Amino acid sequence: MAAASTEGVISNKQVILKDYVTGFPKESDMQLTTATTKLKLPEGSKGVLVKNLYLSCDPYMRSRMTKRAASFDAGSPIVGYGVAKVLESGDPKFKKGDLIWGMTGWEEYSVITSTESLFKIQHIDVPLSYYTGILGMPGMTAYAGFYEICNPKKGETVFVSAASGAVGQLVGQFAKLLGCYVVGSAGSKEKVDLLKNKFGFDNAFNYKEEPDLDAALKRYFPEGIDIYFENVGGVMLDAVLPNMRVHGRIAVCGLISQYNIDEGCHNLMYLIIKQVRMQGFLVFSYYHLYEKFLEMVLPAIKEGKLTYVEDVVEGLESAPAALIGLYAGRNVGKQVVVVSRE
Ligand SMILES: NC(=O)c1ccc[n+]([C@@H]2O[C@H](COP(=O)([O-])OP(=O)(O)OC[C@H]3O[C@@H](n4cnc5c(N)ncnc54)[C@H](OP(=O)(O)O)[C@@H]3O)[C@@H](O)[C@H]2O)c1
Ligand SMILES: COc1cc(/C=C/C(=O)O)ccc1O
Ligand code: NA
Ligand code: NA
Repeated sequence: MAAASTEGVISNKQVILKDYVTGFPKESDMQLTTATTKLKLPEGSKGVLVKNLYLSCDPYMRSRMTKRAASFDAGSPIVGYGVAKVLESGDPKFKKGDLIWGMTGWEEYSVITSTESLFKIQHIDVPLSYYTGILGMPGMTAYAGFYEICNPKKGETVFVSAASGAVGQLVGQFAKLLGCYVVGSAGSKEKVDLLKNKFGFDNAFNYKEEPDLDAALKRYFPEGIDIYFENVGGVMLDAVLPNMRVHGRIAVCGLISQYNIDEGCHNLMYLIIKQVRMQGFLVFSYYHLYEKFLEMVLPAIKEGKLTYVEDVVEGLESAPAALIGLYAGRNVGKQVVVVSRE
């Protein structure tokens, strides 16, 4: 038996970063703990006290576990994108019961000191977890990278790495809707089948089973690649470079094969031979397009023109393993943690 607190103290489970990470992250680099909270905003707060509902696992989070976005603080909760319910607000834009997405804590209850970088959700006729993926930062990344960086055109050939993931699965669908020929690489038969059968990619292959990536790309792109949407780097980038078309483009979205350990790109001469534009981008520079993105994507989801696959795990207790799993390809589609459905 446990008495209720006569001071309104309740339990707040948290995922702490125990210490900074070298090499690949391990579950034991994080600690599940139970903190206490009074569900009350600090005096003068212009922010929100929220109940966290869903948390995103995103590849960039590993970089914040290295001591030097600013690093995570050892001894403090992991932070990252999530979907939350407002309990109390210092900003009358938000009231109790409103749903938000934005950066929040890996904990049951967070205080978010400023609301300037929160989005108030209005459309709730989709799974709320979508606001960590297709309707959040990964969806924005796919939209900006494909439409704003790749200068895509009907009939162009498109190759996507990590193609069944949060970003890649949308890039391929956008490209198919534009009338492009689209191929994806992924790390399992299950993901290759998902690309062809759920997302409508023209083709896909399992890079882990291909000893000769150049021959795999030539199988699918006998006249080369107009657009490479780069999520992985490493061996796949070297294999792609000789297969680019003249005036081809490489949108450098991510390089996840290098996030935990080093790797040299050896085929850059093909940028000259094929007059290729290889261009990095950050989703943050395109958030001004978010409302225009939602005007396109919401009806497309409703009409079944776009679809999405999430990997959902239950409880904060699952969050450390779900985050480390990104670097092993454990996720099938966009990795979500359910902290609380309501
Ligand atoms: N603003 C930005 O520029 C921006 C924003 C968001 C994301 N990104 C980048 O976009 C990429 C995809 O993000 P996402 O959220 O869509 O992740 P995701 O694809 O849902 O998950 C990561 C995937 O990476 C693949 N992977 C992991 N280690 C690998 C390796 N060593 N070699 C090849 N593939 C590996 C795995 O897929 P397989 O099973 O297929 O191997 C894994 O499922 C990441 O590089 C991320 O950093 C950049
Ligand atoms: C949002 O996701 C990403 C962001 C970055 C870079 C951020 C910065 O340089 O400020 C890199 C890879 C990512 O997946
Ligand atoms: Na073409
Ligand atoms: Na990695």
